[PDB]
Amino acid sequence: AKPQPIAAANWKCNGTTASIEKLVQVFNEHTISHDVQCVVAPTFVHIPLVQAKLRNPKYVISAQNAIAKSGAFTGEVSMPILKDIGVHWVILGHSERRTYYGETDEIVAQKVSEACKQGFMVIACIGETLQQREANQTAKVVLSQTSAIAAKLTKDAWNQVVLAYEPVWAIGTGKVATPEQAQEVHLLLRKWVSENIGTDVAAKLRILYGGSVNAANAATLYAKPDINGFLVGGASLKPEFRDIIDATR
Amino acid sequence: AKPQPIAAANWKCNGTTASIEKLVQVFNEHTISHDVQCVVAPTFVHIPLVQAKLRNPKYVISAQNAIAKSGAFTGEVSMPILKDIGVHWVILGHSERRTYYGETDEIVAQKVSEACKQGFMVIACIGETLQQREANQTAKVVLSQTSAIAAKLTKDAWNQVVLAYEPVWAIGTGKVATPEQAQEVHLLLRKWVSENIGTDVAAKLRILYGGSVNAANAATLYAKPDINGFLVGGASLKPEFRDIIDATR
Ligand SMILES: *CC(=O)COP(=O)(O)O
Ligand SMILES: *CC(=O)COP(=O)(O)O
Repeated sequence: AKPQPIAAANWKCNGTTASIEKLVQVFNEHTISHDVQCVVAPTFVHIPLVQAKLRNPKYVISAQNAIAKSGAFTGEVSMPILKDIGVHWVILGHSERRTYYGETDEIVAQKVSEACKQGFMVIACIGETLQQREANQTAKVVLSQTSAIAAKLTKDAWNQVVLAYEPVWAIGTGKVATPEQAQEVHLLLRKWVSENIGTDVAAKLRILYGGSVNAANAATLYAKPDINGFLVGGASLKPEFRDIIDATR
Repeated sequence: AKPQPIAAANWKCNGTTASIEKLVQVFNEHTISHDVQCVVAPTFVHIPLVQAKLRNPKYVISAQNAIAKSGAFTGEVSMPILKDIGVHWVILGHSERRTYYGETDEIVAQKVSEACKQGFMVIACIGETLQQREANQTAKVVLSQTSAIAAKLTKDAWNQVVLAYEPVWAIGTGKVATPEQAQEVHLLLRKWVSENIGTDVAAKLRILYGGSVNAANAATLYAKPDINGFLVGGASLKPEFRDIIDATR
């Protein structure tokens, strides 16, 4: 049987106090009656507002990024700082960060390791580019990204790890991976985890799909045996995030 | 006569809710009786706490960094987002950001321009490295950084601009620039602004010194004719920030 599903909202760099208050009320009023971990990741400056207004018992609050240690890092937010204000989830290795803000496989793996050490639940993002997929390098790429992370983790740290398979070509492009495309990658990821980390770890591991998930395509994606939920960008800013949660029933 | 001084606290990536509540109480209880703009720049996640607790009428709250536009920028905080939550000051071009997070002269100038367009007061950071100073390139460097910013600004936008001369070698090193060293650079900066932007702009422009400022060295720095206050790192996390404010009397 599948482990507990996750429906995660990456709001990215979006929102006003008014829009967030309205959307959070929508999320609060949506009564969820199955076992699912909902996650909302607002911008750093919006974290306290969401903490103050979000009351739905199925939800936790996540950061969109973090650095490992406090200190002389102007503009950045550290893991101890998040922990202190009551945020113990974090998204790491998200694609535009990897691509434009210099987060290499090594850097992402290090961040994931430090977050686990500091008691975070981590949504670690992996995924191939359009060119990588065309060159039939999808498996090589996601396994390389996963193994980099794994190399810095103890077996027991995996209880805190959630993988998000998010092909770069599906992010905000209106071109969702098909259920067959997504399942194929989830299956190979779980096999690798089973063989390299443990059969027990593999059985409990949530592997989420991300990239153009919406209310209409979510259920058929979730029907696949190795998809454990979603990392949602655009649609998570809208009332249809309710439908995506319910698609994990 | 000197324009209104500024005493600005860059807390960098530091603080807990408990430490911030204590330090803000210290700042609140310190009664300031001269004309000065105090500025506190906490981490993004701490902005609402500081907004809720800081009451000293001489203070405004600043962001430590921002990007210009909202959108698909995981982990980042935009200028419209800050404006909406009531933050209309921002520090830009701070040294570790220039050096490690890829913020070139062009990128910093663009950020400053967008912040001004969005109605921000901007503390724009400039300054030479140790090697640059040894090679007698200080003037060339700070003028190049300043001119890059100036090229993207209308004359009227300068009413929103505060320059912070912050030599890289003086940041957190316990090696403050001497009053003579700082004044020499402030004088040449103001001359450039006078000649290139306008005599009126130059007279009103706040040029702050940053780099190992503390309670003991602040007054003698402020005594120099072209120093208009301070951008303070380490000492701004301590009760002695009160003394630094009072050193602008
Ligand atoms: C995971 C992610 O970045 C999704 O973005 P979307 O707008 O394609 O859902
Ligand atoms: C401006 C700045 O980064 C100062 O740091 P400090 O700890 O040297 O004051």
